[PDB]
Amino acid sequence: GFLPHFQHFATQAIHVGQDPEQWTSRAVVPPISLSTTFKQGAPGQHSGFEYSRSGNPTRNCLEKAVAALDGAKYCLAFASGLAATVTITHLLKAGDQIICMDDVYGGTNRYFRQVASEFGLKISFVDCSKIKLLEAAITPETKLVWIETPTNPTQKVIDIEGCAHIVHKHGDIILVVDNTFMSPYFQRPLALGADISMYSATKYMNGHSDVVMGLVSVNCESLHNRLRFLQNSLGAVPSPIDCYLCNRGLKTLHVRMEKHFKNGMAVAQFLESNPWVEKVIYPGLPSHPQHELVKRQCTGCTGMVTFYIKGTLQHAEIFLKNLKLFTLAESLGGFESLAELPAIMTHASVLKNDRDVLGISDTLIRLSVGLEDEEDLLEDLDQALKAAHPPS
Amino acid sequence: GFLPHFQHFATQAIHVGQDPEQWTSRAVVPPISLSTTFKQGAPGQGFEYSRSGNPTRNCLEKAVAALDGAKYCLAFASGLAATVTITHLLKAGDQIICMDDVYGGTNRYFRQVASEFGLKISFVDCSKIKLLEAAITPETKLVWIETPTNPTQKVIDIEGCAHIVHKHGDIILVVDNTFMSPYFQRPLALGADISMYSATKYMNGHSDVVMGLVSVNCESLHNRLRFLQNSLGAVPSPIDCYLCNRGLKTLHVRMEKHFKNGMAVAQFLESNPWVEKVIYPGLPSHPQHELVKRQCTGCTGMVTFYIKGTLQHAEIFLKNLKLFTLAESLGGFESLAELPAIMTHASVLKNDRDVLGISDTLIRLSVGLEDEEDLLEDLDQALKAAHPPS
Amino acid sequence: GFLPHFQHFATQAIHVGQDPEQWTSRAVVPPISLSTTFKQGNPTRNCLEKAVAALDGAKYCLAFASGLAATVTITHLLKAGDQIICMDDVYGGTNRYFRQVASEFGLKISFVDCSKIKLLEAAITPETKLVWIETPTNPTQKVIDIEGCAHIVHKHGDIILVVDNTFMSPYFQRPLALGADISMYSATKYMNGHSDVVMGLVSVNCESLHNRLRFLQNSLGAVPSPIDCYLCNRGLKTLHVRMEKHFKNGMAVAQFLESNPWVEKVIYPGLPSHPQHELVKRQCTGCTGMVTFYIKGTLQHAEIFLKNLKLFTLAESLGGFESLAELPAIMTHASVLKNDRDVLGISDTLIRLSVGLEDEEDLLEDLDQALKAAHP
Amino acid sequence: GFLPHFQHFATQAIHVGQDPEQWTSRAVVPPISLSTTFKQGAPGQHSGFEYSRSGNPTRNCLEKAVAALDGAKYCLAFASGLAATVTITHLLKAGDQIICMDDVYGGTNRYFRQVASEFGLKISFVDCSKIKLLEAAITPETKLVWIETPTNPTQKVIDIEGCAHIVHKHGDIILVVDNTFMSPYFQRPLALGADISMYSATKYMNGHSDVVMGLVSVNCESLHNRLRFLQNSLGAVPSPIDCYLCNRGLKTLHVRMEKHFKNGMAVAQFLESNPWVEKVIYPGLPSHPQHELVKRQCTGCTGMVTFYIKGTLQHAEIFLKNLKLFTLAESLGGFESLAELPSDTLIRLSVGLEDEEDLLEDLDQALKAAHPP
Ligand SMILES: *Cc1c(COP(=O)(O)O)cnc(C)c1O
Ligand SMILES: *Cc1c(COP(=O)(O)O)cnc(C)c1O
Ligand SMILES: *Cc1c(COP(=O)(O)O)cnc(C)c1O
Ligand SMILES: *C(=C)C[C@H](N)C(=O)O
Ligand SMILES: *C(=C)C[C@H](N)C(=O)O
Ligand SMILES: *C(=C)C[C@H](N)C(=O)O
Repeated sequence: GFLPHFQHFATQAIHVGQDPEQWTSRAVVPPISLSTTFKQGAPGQHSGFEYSRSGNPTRNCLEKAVAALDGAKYCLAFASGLAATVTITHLLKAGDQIICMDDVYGGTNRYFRQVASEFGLKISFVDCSKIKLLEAAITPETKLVWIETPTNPTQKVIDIEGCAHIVHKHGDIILVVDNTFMSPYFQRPLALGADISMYSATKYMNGHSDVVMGLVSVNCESLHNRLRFLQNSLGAVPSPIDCYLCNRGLKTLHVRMEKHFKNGMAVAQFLESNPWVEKVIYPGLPSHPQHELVKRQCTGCTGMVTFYIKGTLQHAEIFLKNLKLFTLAESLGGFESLAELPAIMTHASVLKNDRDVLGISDTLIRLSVGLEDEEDLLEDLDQALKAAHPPS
Repeated sequence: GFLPHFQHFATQAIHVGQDPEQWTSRAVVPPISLSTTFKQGAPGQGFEYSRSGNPTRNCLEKAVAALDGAKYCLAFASGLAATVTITHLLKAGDQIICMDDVYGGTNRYFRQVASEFGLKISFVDCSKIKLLEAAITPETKLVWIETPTNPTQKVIDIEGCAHIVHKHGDIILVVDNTFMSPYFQRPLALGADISMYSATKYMNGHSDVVMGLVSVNCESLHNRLRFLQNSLGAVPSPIDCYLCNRGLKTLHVRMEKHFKNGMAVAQFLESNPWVEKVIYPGLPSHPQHELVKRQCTGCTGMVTFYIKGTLQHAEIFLKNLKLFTLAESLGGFESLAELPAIMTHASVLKNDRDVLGISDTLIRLSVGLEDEEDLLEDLDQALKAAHPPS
Repeated sequence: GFLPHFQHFATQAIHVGQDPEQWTSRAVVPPISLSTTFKQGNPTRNCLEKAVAALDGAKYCLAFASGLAATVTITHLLKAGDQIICMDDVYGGTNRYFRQVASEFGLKISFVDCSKIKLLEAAITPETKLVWIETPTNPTQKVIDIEGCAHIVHKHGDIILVVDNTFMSPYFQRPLALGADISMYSATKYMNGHSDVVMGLVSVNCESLHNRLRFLQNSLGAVPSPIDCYLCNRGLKTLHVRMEKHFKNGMAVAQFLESNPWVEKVIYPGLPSHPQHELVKRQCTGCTGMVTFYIKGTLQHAEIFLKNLKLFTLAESLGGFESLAELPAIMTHASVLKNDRDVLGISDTLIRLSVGLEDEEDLLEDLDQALKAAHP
Repeated sequence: GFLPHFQHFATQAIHVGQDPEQWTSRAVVPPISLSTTFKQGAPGQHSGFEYSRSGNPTRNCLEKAVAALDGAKYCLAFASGLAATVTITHLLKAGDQIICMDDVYGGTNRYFRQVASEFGLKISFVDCSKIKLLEAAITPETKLVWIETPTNPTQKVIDIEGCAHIVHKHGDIILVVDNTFMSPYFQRPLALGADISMYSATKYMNGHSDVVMGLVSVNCESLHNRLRFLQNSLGAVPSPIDCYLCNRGLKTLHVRMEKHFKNGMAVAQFLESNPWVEKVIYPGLPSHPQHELVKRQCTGCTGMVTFYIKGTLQHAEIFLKNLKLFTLAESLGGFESLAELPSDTLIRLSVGLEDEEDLLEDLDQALKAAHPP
């Protein structure tokens, strides 16, 4: 009942940007070019690479590949997801307004609220999961709308096409979708009318818990030109070696994400039928309030499962303490299963009062279900919940 | 008669941040930790997320700080990213004074980008201390200088400039020390608040890492910078951190050889009849040569000159080089030549270039670590091929 | 109908040798330790060896600079005068090493078709100390009864049975579980699976055999880079999901080729047409991406077929994410003597495919149009 | 009065193998090519890379550079110095003899004695500091003579050309020189008549204590072809990443080695003036018994300094225990200063690139702890 899978995604993940004819060696895998600079035939040269920060072989290959995966004309790679966000925010100018989804990655909240806001930029956090609130929030000064769907960590789901229609109805406003949770395998914001599909590649895109990186895919020519200028001019660029590592991780994205889905659904179903679990938030469950919308705008679901443990903070901590396969740690989207308590870990950067309004309570637990054997994951959760045994 | 060499520099380059006691393995060289995340004993709890901090970067930062005589250092994805991050110390309404001759990208960022977010930018010849004094306003919060400047190699008295900037109030003085390295110049010892590097150049020195570095002593300033390193996320790969830290361990021996080769080149060019003017701080003809000896322990591989004739002669010279490579960047083991007006400084407005003296006959060399006579031979034959009007 | 999948494989691939407690940082991925000197082998290699050992069901594993270096090191377990029996169809480089190098150092090399157990039983001599098999064989994909061969080789004497498990991976076949003494890989293929690491791996249970190998790992110094160990160990964490996709795509490719009237014969362990198909299901949990076929016609048709592929790439090697095609007689097995090739069936029209992880429909389309170009 | 320094050595270190025209990108530094395989135009054609183990861009650039630094036609890179040695030994066949120097690297000794000897190869250890001993050990079965100079820890110096003439006069005999501890900046065995100049790159060649690698430089065409066949066939090959790192390390070999020499001489001289040092062995001191051979055979000396402390083993131990800058370890030839106690009073130093005065102070300080006033 989900959107059919995107045609040629695996083939393109494996081949786009990776053409052996690019290289004098005819290497089937692109070389890692670390060189900072490149020999020119003559000064002032509308041709070839000039300086690594501006462009380089290995990054350019990754970017072509990711663009294809997004269904985009262009992609730009960055030192981090947060650096991608900063770079996108520099598309604006003093006097402009930014609307940000109310529930986002704690670092996104922090950057807008505490940093961007000091540079002539007005920041409004709006629950864009209610389309009419986004509509009522847009002002003549609105230039950027920043959404996550599903949101990190409460996994509210936003109608991308509906928001796109609203945002584009009047004025000249950029709609960004931070697609970190879904990956382009399961969701294509550009197809749904977003102007930018952004990633923390640190999570699923790379998927190997060993690269910090951001990615920004785009179709519109002037917007690309503006972004490319800032990639070079702000210089928040990724190592070519990280570009290689990410591009390598991309070649298994399809097979990893299918297994994140299988395992994530299994975990989500298990927790929902568990008497020590108050509530489960998983887009793949009929219980999710936007489950049908998910099926309309996605081809599947990820390994991110949010739930509320019964009881108190104590029970949440005893549960986490008793995990023997899941690891207590920040981040998500890697091969290993992770568990965290956002209110005190990843979203400690979000003001407590906002946490409270958003439902990021002492008992909200976020899981990043990895690629381990399903039976081992379920047994780990089962024993850890029994160790906590909150009132049922 | 330069400043004596900084004590323990080589010892510290090799040892600071590299204690084997840090690792279960007792490795003499720090491992490259690529892990994005780290296990916690309880929620909130050591390392927690690579961007915020990680073993390999933290090791490099300690080493660089030692080399600057600094308490603290922060590493960034590029020299430009360092510059952007420092600029985020400010807020709408603040003014930035920038040295009039800087790396084209610095000019581009300030002029075209930072100016759009409520920051006022003034480009001022800070090599003339009275122009700076006149330029300071109550809104001035950042003074950004290079010395020597890229590419015309104007030299600024850092201590004099610091004294001026700090006389009235809360103004940050940055010295972009990319060209000299902390081996030859220590801006923090001379009263700068920040010593910044494009580590892409000499710090790494192996033409294979893009990175920036920022050293600081002030607690408050460090904390503000640290916040922005995490919050803006323009952070370097841990593997690039390892490569740069490895490059640092030959910085002393590379820099001495850059100085030797650079001086030989500068002297060759100045007595060559096809050369109009040479700009090298190590030569007595440099207008600030005496200042340079007072604030530096030596000179670098960067040599700027003006060829006689026109752009056509500059182009013939460049095209005839056989050892020197026509390329952007600087500070590596290999010798590079370029024409800033058309290449690295095409991002500087033409009227600004003309005002600064970045003409179509200005050539910049980055003299590398090849054999001196081979480098002088290459230049000699290329100038002969150009043979401009003498 | 296959052997049930090995329990905990995915969990072990991701976690064994990866305990964060090993590091002062509590890193969830092991650091790359390059240091050659230590204040008074290496962590990254040890983590990899532990993981691979677990995946094989083995007590130990030793990593090498390449599959050939693994093979050379194993051969140094012997001494002048010992005899090696080698499967008659093997990787060209294995053939070359035994026939051209090892033979020159007082070792006797006999090539025998161990797919016929009776022939192995007959070839054994009191001087036989090493039996070296591949299953399925590279490139003709003959299948050897590993347990049957083990019972035979271990009936008398002291003979090491090596299974080069490169083609299958331990996800699909565990030679140590079936009685082999050594499960060996060119990790360069499926184990790493990303076409960017050259490495050998040797999994072993027996204590004195391990000590003997460990000594040779040390003494001959054919050891892998710690960074390559990290890359391989990283590759390992998707082995389960890669191999399952290789199986689905490889089976679709095989079935497509066998139903194609321009194809003379398909050799794929997962097809019922394969002579050892039932044996494969008894000793394996599934099949890989390796598909061998004979094109109808001559060398010319094979060459036109290969020229016309637009997704499969013409190249040596196998086991990677990308689909590859080759003509073994001219490429990877040019190192096998012509006469040996002809006896083995490695003819002018034997094509070997390493089916990768691309979309199934894209791969079948490529094969279809290319066969059509050769046989209009 | 050493051999004059080799012309264009720094230029060649930086540029040979590193031509930007090799790459479509025109990168000034060679890319690290990890690809195991390469697209072919047609089966079995006579061009390009086909398989990484057989040859690859990054390794090939390294071999080019090292060959030039040795003054050699060819170079072959291996996974380790030991893998180089094993590969070299596979040039022979059952029945041949190897003559090896007595004071060889333990790894070399161990391989020949414990492994090679079991595969039909006769190994004979001989004192090659006495040229007539070497002479009289040669037999019709002799195919390889393996020397190393200076020796460690005692720094005996072997006359390379002397050995070469003796060996070559007797026929089809391969003379190998392990040049690990000199580098070709200071010693060119092929220029002095050796057939093979061989390295553990792990020490000075790379010099950054982060690469295990072997290198083998050769001029003779058939010898090369034989070695190349075995590089592919035995497969003890280096990672392309390690090749990159070694090639990067080599770009500073000249400036590193001059500093090792400078600190090394200073340390050697300090120890030689010190009344609590019984004896110093350093080829750069007039006191070295082969000091004149060294100046005829070499352009300079390294950071390797061996000395005997006055007293007993206890004094040596107190010395080692009190070092605060020198690090106690079992390795060598990197940028940091190391000390080892491998007689009872014999200490081996690998003097690194730290500040000379810090290094002298550390030694002085430690000697005073062993022999208080
Ligand atoms: C990880 C995270 C980010 C931040 O990206 P970094 O790579 O950590 O800078 C942004 N959005 C989401 C949804 C995230 O999970
Ligand atoms: C190179 C350069 C910069 C910019 O550094 P990047 O690493 O290229 O971003 C800044 N200042 C000077 C003097 C430079 O030469
Ligand atoms: C690739 C191959 C080898 C040789 O391995 P290398 O890593 O290339 O030295 C050995 N056995 C089989 C089955 C192979 O396919
Ligand atoms: C980001 C992934 C979480 C982290 N703790 C931060 O604050 O940046
Ligand atoms: C920086 C090294 C110069 C460059 N071409 C740029 O524009 O950033
Ligand atoms: C090995 C994968 C094939 C190669 N051509 C060789 O002969 O080693």
